[PDB]
Amino acid sequence: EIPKPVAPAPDILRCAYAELVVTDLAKSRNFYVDVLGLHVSYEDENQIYLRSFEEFIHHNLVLTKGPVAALKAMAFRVRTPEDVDKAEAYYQELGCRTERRKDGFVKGIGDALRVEDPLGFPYEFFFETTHVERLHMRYDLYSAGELVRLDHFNQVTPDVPRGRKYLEDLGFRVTEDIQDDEGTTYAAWMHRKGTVHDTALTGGNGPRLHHVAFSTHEKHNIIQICDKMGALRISDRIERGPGRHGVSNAFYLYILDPDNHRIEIYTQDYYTGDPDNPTITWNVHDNQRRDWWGNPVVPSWYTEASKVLDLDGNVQEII
Amino acid sequence: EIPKPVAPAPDILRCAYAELVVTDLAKSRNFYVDVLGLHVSYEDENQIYLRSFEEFIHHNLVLTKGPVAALKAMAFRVRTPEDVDKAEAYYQELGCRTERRKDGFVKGIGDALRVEDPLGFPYEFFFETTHVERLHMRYDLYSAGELVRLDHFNQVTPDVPRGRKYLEDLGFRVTEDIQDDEGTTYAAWMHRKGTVHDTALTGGNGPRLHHVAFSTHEKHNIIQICDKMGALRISDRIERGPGRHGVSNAFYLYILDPDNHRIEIYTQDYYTGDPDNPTITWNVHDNQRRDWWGNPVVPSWYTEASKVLDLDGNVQEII
Amino acid sequence: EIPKPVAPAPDILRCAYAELVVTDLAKSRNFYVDVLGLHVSYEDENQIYLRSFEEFIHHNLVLTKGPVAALKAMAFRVRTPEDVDKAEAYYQELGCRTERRKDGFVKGIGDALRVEDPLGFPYEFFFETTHVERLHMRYDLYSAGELVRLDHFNQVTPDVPRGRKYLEDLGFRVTEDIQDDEGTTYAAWMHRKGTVHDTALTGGNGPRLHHVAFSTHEKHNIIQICDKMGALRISDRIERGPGRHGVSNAFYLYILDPDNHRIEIYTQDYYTGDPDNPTITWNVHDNQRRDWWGNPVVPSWYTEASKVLDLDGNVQEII
Amino acid sequence: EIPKPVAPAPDILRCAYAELVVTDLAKSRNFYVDVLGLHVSYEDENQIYLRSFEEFIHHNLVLTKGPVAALKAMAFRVRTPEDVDKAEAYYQELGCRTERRKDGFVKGIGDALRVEDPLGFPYEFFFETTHVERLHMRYDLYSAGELVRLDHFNQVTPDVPRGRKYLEDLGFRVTEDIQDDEGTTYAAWMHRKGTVHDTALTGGNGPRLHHVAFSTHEKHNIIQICDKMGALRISDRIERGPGRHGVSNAFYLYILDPDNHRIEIYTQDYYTGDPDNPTITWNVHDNQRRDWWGNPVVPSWYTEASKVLDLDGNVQEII
Ligand SMILES: O=C(O)Cc1ccc(O)c(O)c1
Ligand SMILES: O=C(O)Cc1ccc(O)c(O)c1
Ligand SMILES: O=C(O)Cc1ccc(O)c(O)c1
Ligand SMILES: O=C(O)Cc1ccc(O)c(O)c1
Ligand SMILES: [Fe+3]
Ligand SMILES: [Fe+3]
Ligand SMILES: [Fe+3]
Ligand SMILES: [Fe+3]
Repeated sequence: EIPKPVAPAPDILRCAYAELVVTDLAKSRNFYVDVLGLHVSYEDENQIYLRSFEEFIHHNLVLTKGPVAALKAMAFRVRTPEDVDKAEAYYQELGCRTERRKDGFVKGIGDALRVEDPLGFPYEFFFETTHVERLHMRYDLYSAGELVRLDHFNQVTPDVPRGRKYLEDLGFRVTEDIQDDEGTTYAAWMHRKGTVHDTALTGGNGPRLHHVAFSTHEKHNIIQICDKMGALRISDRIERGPGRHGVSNAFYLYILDPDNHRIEIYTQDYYTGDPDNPTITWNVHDNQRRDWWGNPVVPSWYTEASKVLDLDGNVQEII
Repeated sequence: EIPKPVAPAPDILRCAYAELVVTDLAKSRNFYVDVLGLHVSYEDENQIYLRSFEEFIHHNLVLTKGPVAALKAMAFRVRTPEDVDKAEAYYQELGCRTERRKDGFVKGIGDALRVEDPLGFPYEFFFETTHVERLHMRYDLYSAGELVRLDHFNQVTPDVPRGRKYLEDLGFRVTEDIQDDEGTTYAAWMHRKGTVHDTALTGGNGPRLHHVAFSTHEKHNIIQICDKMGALRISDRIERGPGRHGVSNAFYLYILDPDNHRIEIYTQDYYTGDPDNPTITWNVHDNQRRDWWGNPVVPSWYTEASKVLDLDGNVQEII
Repeated sequence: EIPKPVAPAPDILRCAYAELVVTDLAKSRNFYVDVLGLHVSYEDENQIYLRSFEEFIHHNLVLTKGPVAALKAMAFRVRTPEDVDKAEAYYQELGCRTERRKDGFVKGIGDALRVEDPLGFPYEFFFETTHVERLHMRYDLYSAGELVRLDHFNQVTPDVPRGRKYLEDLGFRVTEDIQDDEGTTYAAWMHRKGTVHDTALTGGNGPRLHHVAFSTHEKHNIIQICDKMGALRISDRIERGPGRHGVSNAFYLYILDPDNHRIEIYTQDYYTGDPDNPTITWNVHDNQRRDWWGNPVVPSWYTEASKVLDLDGNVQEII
Repeated sequence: EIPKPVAPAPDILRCAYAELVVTDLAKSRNFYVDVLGLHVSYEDENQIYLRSFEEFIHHNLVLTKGPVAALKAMAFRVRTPEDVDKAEAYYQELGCRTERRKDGFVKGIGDALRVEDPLGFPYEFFFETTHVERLHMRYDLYSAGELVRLDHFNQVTPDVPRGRKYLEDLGFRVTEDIQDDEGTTYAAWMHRKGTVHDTALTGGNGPRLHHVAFSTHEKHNIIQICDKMGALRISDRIERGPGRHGVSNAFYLYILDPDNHRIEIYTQDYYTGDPDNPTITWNVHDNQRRDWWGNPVVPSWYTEASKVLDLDGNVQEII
């Protein structure tokens, strides 16, 4: 069991960006820029910084050339600069390794803290970031499958209850969960920003990053991504969907990048900001909890997930 | 090989309606009316006459109570009254069994000819029909998953090449087909009205009705049908889809009625009205020919199909 | 200038419901339930309590039969039961008349505070409310023009800069505003929940309620409301739109109910939850600020708005 | 009154393309290609040949550089090469100037006949045309406001009844019209291809071209065109709409190109292919006949329209 610190939890606003290590920067760029249409905030020969259509912070996704494909950091923006200090004290009290860089770990981000959390994931907490042009009204750049915001991460861990209690201490609230008859949690969705989730815990060998998710405005935008991928003859990279999720009620699509990092395109969440928001508990045997339409969920979806790195860049041991 | 008659072929306009036999009229009404939203032109304790949102003839679907679930007739409307005379002459020269009725076989239809065509299917040709209120601007009745037109039929036959030649002599033009390296047709789509098809031949044990298809205005209308079915907990009746077809380029969904008759909901076809319309031939090994996004094709979709009746009301023998 | 109280402001979550007085309950029920499709949580011969599709609190709109059509209260839910006491102390320090009912002023709301705020508006603050069945996955009830959430109110007041400061002291953050060359604010949008706004101030004779807005999932849903009204032959009740707003970037529509209360249907907002969300200031002479497509602005839109009631039930005098 | 020829009328398939004369080829290219996204089949310094997404014939629109903007030709494709001959005999019997070119008047078109029809319009009839790659499944190219088909032309002429008769003898069928109490036609919509119209007559000083129309798959694509124009700051070129037409029931938008030629973007028509398709007659006083939502019809819409050229290249005198 992970103890609850005496130190006050940092006030987390929302998931902000993920930093993924990719093996071939040009193939990855072709997938994220030419196929998916994300907007390049900055790039050089080692890294590409991308942002979604409505974002005003520097980026939502950093692709870093690296020898082994993996999740290098999942970042959450905190409410004030002092929350970075709170995060540092908080994770130190939990006995976790932390690394603080006043100048940031990646471009566009200022004072930041990366930690190897209790579940083995590399989390970053930061407030400062360079504001860039919000492209929300740049309809001259709007693509038929435009990704408008980064919505959430989904982590794979062996002990979901244990991770659940840890994130609830951190301030995340469960919006929906999957439980057995005994009341044991099998998976949980938790938020800070007011949508169904900023992150989620799914049971399995971990630590591993299951996917990063972006949303679109409407359902036809998701359908265009599938049509485009079939026209580019890469439909084999469509893993699951499109479909309607039971948990979260979102219309979804799961596709795979060149390094097999899973990306989810999502839309039509509901508001969960009130403090007594009614948690929705689905039974582990309910066939409509994952796919509302009852579609069989691909085997690989449960088995394949991305490796994550510790703070020295080594791959975390999978349990 | 079916021979080409000397008598001129009747001018076929488009598929017009199908008469299906169902076993429990109340269960069927609940499906076609309460779930799918088709509009009742007329009904009594033995039959229900249904039309789509934009239709102006009496109906596109007749549900007839009967002992065994089956297709009792697939009807095509012809251009002029005299065309019913032509179809009669034509099918007699092919030595087919034909039954004529100046007063029709079902309400709403006038002088009609039914026949057991060469492939064993019960085709009806008619011109006269009672006009009813075209509901195309009845937005107060417009449902979120509204079916707006009857689009086509799809027949299962053991010898597609044979079937194809016959339908081509009848005036249908092939828009798309699937062939092997030897130039052998495994499936063909053919039209009269200017969309990709009015009917189609898929290979297998026949004669059997593979499905009847209706269209919607937009893609989200099809997604709504799935969502609605998941909410009524009958998602086990969603057979295949939704998806984008390779052949026809349509967005589609296949669902099963209470008697397992298969209904397809389809949208966004292209214009095939020009005489030199480019035929599109797909290779039997192209994984994108059926489902453009590469989705696995459900087994039942290839093996299950509805039985058809002869003019005496008996189930045609399957070959 | 309204002074900033020493008392802490209440923690406001979001706009929650409005209570409108209507003159003919049957006519209003026809407009809100039959035309618009809102869901009845409760109703008797004197009031109708309605909620949107994804709502879980008791209602988003209360129709109260009364002599003069007017806004009786615009309500905001606060984070904790204690925030109601903070709101009471806060408004008293401001010198406003306040009325506290531990049992609510309408059904489904518990301990609440109503006040005649500094601008003449009847605001209510409450935390307790009866939870009802969240219909977010009831696709069997989903209509083609489904209103899914209550989003914001828009208030008419003579002095925007004066009201803007008071609302900012209350904790609302300005997301977009319209200003002239001298930097004077002509209209402002402000929020608590993370969308562009929970309320907004537009300059004009007041206090008056300009409109209440609900949102839909997608753009076609707003188009359907227009189509259905044309089919019901009440297209004259369509006042402005549909269009794309410049400020807020939302797709919108304004319609008038039987008593001329204006309802806005809106969709496609962006996230404003970060504390340094960049404010977008539009110039008073930019022609795309109101309607991005440059459509002409209907004159009634600027002059007509609803009267508001003081706590005794009399129409507030308009300045 | 125009007499009915003895010679048989040519079998017209559908409107196929328009040749417009533009004063600045670069500006026109910018509008038609960069803003609207039409596809270039061929271009040089004097002309640009464009086609819609689903077209297979060489082009749907030809932009021809010239001193005075005007419509040089509105072309209809015929069913067989012989129909071109019938066309020539037919118009010659009507006493109209004709000009035949076995090699076509523009690239990609074969044996064609241009004439100065009875109303002063430069019509063209042709069968042969170079086929080009049909882009209907090129989703890699699909834009958010993709124009998919050329649908119709709309002509301005002083005597509508006079022209209606001549077009009906030509084989066009009236699907909808506007009449007064005396039964006098003020406007008519007529087709060949099975949609609401291939051409239409609106009373006014003529001959003049009112607009050429392209369609989109869904309503949101039309909305994107407006949004994009807003972003490019050319919203002043949006003339009327978006809206829902009463006549035709189509969702529409009218925009102006660099030389004021009017383009209509439109979607969701209904099938008019049956010979006894009910004609819908709208009363001249029905306020929903043009705009179903009852929106004011811009004055310019009624007064401005493009000049037409005679076979010599001179502007036809306007009556
Ligand atoms: O479909 C499922 O497997 C469950 C589910 C719901 C919402 C999500 O975001 C997700 O990633 C997975
Ligand atoms: O997906 C497939 O299996 C092929 C296909 C294409 C279009 C149709 O209408 C149909 O019924 C089947
Ligand atoms: O179009 C306008 O006039 C400005 C505007 C923007 C957003 C809103 O919600 C609103 O009610 C008015
Ligand atoms: O809205 C109108 O003014 C009449 C109308 C109907 C259908 C059309 O295509 C058109 O161009 C004009
Ligand atoms: Fe997810
Ligand atoms: Fe089909
Ligand atoms: Fe508003
Ligand atoms: Fe038009």
